This record gives sequence, structure tokens and C-alpha cells, in this order.
Amino acid sequence: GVKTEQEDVLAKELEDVNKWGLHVFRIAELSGNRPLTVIMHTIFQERDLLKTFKIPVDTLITYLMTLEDHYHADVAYHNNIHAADVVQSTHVLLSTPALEAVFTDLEILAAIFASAIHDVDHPGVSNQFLINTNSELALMYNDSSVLENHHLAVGFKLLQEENCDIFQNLTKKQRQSLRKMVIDIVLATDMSKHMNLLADLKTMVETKKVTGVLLLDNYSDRIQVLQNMVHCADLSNPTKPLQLYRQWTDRIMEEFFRQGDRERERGMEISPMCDKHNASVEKSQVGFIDYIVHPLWETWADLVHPDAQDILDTLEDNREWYQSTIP
Ligand SMILES: O=C(Nc1c(Cl)cncc1Cl)c1ccc(OC(F)F)c(OCC2CC2)c1
Ligand SMILES: [Mg+2]
Ligand SMILES: [Zn+2]
Repeated sequence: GVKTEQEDVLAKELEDVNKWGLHVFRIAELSGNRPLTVIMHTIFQERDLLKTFKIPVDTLITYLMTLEDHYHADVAYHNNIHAADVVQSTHVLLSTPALEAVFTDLEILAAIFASAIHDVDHPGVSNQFLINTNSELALMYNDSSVLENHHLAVGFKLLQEENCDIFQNLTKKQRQSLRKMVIDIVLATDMSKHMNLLADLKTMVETKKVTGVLLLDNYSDRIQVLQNMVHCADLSNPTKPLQLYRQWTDRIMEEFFRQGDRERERGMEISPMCDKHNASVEKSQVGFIDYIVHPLWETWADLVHPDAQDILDTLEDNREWYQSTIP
């Protein structure tokens, strides 16, 4: 009936579940490579989601382990650690003061569930790669948001495995709403949707409205914020403590170079940033931050001002670090 010493240390690390910069890689080691399962379980208990939606605990664990098992261990970035990270980051974003009591339980569930499934069964190669190779996935999804469409399909499909339907007790109305929201969120993680998403986020900041919390009248405005929330979580690596950010950069570059190597092998053109022979890891991170991450997080910071200042400060500090690294 006693915890193991490894479990106790895990439980201790998990006390930082509400904090930006949780040691997510340590949780991966301590949990025996089950970071997604343990972080989801904590978050669900913390937010009382098991009682609210009447999810049996064993069904939730079974679904979680199954979901985690369909992230590929041999993929350096897009794996169960990334998933766990986006879930936990989204969880922190949800608790921001400017969003207190804004979202319903079902919406919270949609944002967390969508974060958990958002890259499931990622093969470690891009949409374009899949399209240019005439992959089956590209054929099934008509070359449109191939991976993201696949992530959703697998995420819902896994509910049908043995004792895995964690939404068995929701009404049809609840399930239809959950589903639509989760599809909207995950399909918005395609980077080809980035500019639209940001444009709409800016439009929302300019027309912003409070009562001392944010006001959101319509589905359109509510889902837009949730889409941007999870997309911010997906692009949150450079806003984390440098120790963590540096590990994420190693891993994304490893994944990119592998795709690059496979692309060279096959005489294909080598996708941006995927040539290990002509890479600028530091320059690219700076470009990434100035053109994508900073404009998004700044706009997010404004929406929730002042709540996101420390996050923005770290992003800016990490940007100077990578800047000073440039040969
Ligand atoms: O693509 C990303 N994310 C991603 C998302 Cl959010 C959605 N869809 C696809 C991808 Cl690859 C992504 C995530 C992390 C990165 O670096 C660091 F933070 F680890 C990174 O660097 C760019 C690289 C060219 C300089 C890119
Ligand atoms: Mg993705
Ligand atoms: Zn992702």
C-alpha cells in the first residue's frame, strides 16, 4: 500500500503541474516513459473532470496509455513528451487570471483532450513529405492537413478500443459539441493556418471587451481563443526556461535532419531547415522567434494583459541568448 520511492519523487515533480517550466523530461524518466498518461491524470483530477463528466478512472487510464502508445518513441520531437508538454502548457494557459470563469467544463475538456491527441501517430515527417511521396495518408486526406486530419481520426478511433471510451457517459449534445470543438482546435494546429489564426487573434485584441475578465459572446470568438491557446502551447518551446527550450531545439533539429537525410537519399529537394550540411540552428531559431513565436505570444500577451508578461520576458531573453550564439 506504500508508494515506491520513484513514485514519490514523481508525485513531487507533479506538484509543479500548474507552473510554466515544469521539468517535463524528468517526468518522462520517472514515469517510465508515461509523461502523457500521468500529466493527463493529474490535470483531470485537479480540474475534477472525472466527476463532472462521469469518466470511470480505469477507462481514463486505459485510454491514456493507449493514446500514449500511438505516439512513436523513435521520433525525436513529435512524441509523447511533446504531447504531454502541450497538454500541460494548455492547462496553465487555461488558469490565466484574465480567463477565470470564462470557459465551460466541456470547453476546458475540449482544449485539454485536443492537446493530448493533437500529434498522435506523427511519423516524424512533414505534410509536404507525405504529399510528395504519394503516401497513403496523403491519398486519404486529399493532400489537405494530412497529418492533422490523421491525428484527429486516430484520436477518436482509439476510444473504441477495449474499455477506452472516456466519453461513454456524455449526452449526444455534449459529445457533438466536444467533438466539433476538438476538430476545430486540432485542425488549427496546421502551420499553414498560422497567419489566419494570428489575424483573428489581433482582431479580437483590438475589439477586446471585459466585465474584470474577458468577454466572448459567440462560438466563433470562444473557439478562436481556444484554437490560439492550443497553438500557443504548440509554439511554447521558446518561452520555456532555456534548459528546456535547448532540449526541444535539439529534438526538432534531429527530426528535421532525419527528414532531410531521407529527402537527400531519394533525390528530392531538401525542405527548409532540413539540410544538416547547410544548417544555421541559431539563426533559424532567431528567425522562428521574430517571425512566428514573438508576434503570436505578444498578441496573446495583450489579450490577457498583464498575465503573460513573464512568459514574454523569457521568450525575449531566450531570443538574445540564441542571438549572441551566432558565429
Ligand atoms: O515547427 C514547429 N512546430 C510545429 C507546429 Cl507548432 C505545428 N505544426 C508543425 C510544427 Cl513542425 C517548431 C517547434 C519547435 C521549434 O524549435 C524549438 F522551439 F524547438 C521549431 O523551430 C523552427 C526551426 C527552423 C528553425 C519549430
Ligand atoms: Mg502538429
Ligand atoms: Zn505539436
